[PDB]
Amino acid sequence: NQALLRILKETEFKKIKVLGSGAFGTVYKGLWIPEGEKVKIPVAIKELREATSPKANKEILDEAYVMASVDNPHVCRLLGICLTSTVQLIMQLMPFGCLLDYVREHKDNIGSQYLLNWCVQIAKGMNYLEDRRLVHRDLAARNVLVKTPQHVKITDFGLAKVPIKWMALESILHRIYTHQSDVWSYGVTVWELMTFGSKPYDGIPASEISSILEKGERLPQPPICTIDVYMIMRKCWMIDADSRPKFRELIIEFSKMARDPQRYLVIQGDSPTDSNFYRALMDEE
Amino acid sequence: NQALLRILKETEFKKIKVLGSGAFGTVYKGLWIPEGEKVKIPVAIKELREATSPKANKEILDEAYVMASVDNPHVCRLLGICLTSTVQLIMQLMPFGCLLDYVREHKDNIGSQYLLNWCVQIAKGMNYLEDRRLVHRDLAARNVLVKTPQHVKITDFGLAKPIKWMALESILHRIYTHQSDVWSYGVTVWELMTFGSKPYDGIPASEISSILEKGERLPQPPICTIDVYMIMRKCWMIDADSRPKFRELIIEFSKMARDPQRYLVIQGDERMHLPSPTDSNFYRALMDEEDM
Ligand SMILES: */C=C\C(=O)Nc1cc(Nc2nccc(-c3c[nH]c4ccccc34)n2)c(OC)cc1N(C)CCN(C)C
Ligand SMILES: */C=C\C(=O)Nc1cc(Nc2nccc(-c3c[nH]c4ccccc34)n2)c(OC)cc1N(C)CCN(C)C
Repeated sequence: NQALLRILKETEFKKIKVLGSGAFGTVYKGLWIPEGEKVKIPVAIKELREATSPKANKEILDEAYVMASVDNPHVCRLLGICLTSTVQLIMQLMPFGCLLDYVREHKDNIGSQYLLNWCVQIAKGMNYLEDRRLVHRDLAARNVLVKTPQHVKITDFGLAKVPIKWMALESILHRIYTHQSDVWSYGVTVWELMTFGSKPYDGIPASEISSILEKGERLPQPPICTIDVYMIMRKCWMIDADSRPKFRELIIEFSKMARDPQRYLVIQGDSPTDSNFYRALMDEE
Repeated sequence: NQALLRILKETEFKKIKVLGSGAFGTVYKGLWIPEGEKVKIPVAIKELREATSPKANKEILDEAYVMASVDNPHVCRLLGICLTSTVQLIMQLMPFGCLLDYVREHKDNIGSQYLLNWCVQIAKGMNYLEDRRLVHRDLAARNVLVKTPQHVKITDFGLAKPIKWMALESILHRIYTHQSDVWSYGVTVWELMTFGSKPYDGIPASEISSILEKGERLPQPPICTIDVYMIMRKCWMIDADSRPKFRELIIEFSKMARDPQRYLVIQGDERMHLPSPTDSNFYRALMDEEDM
């Protein structure tokens, strides 16, 4: 339990290069130097934006034990924390980056097998989070990290210290966050993957998204998506939260589609060797 | 089978720094650059010193498929191969280096639990090779790599195509069996417990078979109780069938590893210790996710 979160000193790790930023702070590639050893181990470090208070630290640290306890192949685990003026969180470095940048850079030479399997894995990770009674609140393609092209993982859930175009209507109007609002964001996340990282509702300011949603408008059908896949997305954006699919169902339906991917995605152009190769070098779990 | 060995292009990996040299060539720290991606993945690359023909390459490929097939937490697997004028072999990079160098450089901070656990793991890897009917032929502390200080893996077997680590029958008649590997295992354990001392330091290699036939053996390491040295001595019996099996060495060093200060007497053993579960989880999540 308590063996899952390592407390680090300033002196045993260094930030070397900035990787990104989130609403919580900046993400760095760092190097961990085990005390008394001579190696330097790549890590990712999340520096919280504000210098935090001892009441926040006690809430942060005890919540860090929960984040350090998530045990699922498609959810990133927190590994360590360092409490300086600003709090630093240490997790595994994913050299491929987020799925959003990955799908933009491979814009039309990703096949249906990868796209559908990513949807299965994200649904698997979210369902686990639901099983642990954890609401993500910010599911998006930028918050799915690529461990290998064949293996993606959810990150950056937790902490209560806005992404309007991913949020369920009830989150926009009332700031209600449930697993069923995570389902809405999952639907948006699936659409991002199917459009290869297009910006949702391009041309509409965030301040007007709830008006168009109340009027019944939704993200359009991606060109490569059959109506089978689109109906699942549209069901994720129902106004009634309880009519939306559950993540456990999304696992099943998308697993079914992944067995005949060319039937459910019309992508123009549709080995153990390379999977075993990737697993040996990057992905032994 | 043929799916465990990736055939690489020259243009998808780069040698960046020389790590050391061996009998079959030079080993580099390198970078693997997957086609069409932007990432650079650290690897180890071994370039063969001598330049081989296409028919030599076919036999090399036949063994590279065997080397790519080893699936064990304590044996290094060949991952890929590139067929240049000199053949390049690609495997996982072990940032901690080889155990011989590690034990020399960290000798004043290595406690009994580490030494005994290394012995267990090397025997496990050798027992796997024996189960695969693969004779190592060159087991030594230099050919055991440190993935982490808690996890070592045997390397650089599968060569065929080091007098002071060899069984007598290997020196005299070039007989290599799993039981001659056991003798080399005994010498490797002696290397660890002496923190990387050179065996028979100052004795010319050509005269080693003489002293072995006359019954001389490596001395009891200062930190070893007689229990540990008796095992080493049983590894160096002239009758190969009388030496212990790797299966038995897993068991005996495991028993000792459950009470490590009873079997190794190290000055300072109490102020050193293995990592807490916290430090083990942290290590594995960052560097070592395999089963073990
Ligand atoms: C889409 C943004 C992105 O993630 N980019 C990115 C990511 C990583 N690796 C990584 N590893 C562990 C955690 C995280 C992480 C967690 N939360 C966030 C929030 C924002 C960004 C990253 C986050 N990321 C990279 O590793 C090298 C690189 C990378 N990029 C694309 C950096 C920019 N290039 C041009 C150098
Ligand atoms: C004792 C020699 C040694 O292995 N040194 C070493 C090794 C690695 N990593 C590594 N990874 C995969 C394969 C090999 C390997 C296989 N055969 C050989 C033969 C010679 C050298 C290496 C070989 N090695 C290192 O990773 C950074 C470093 C390293 N060194 C140079 C340790 C010396 N320093 C710590 C002073």
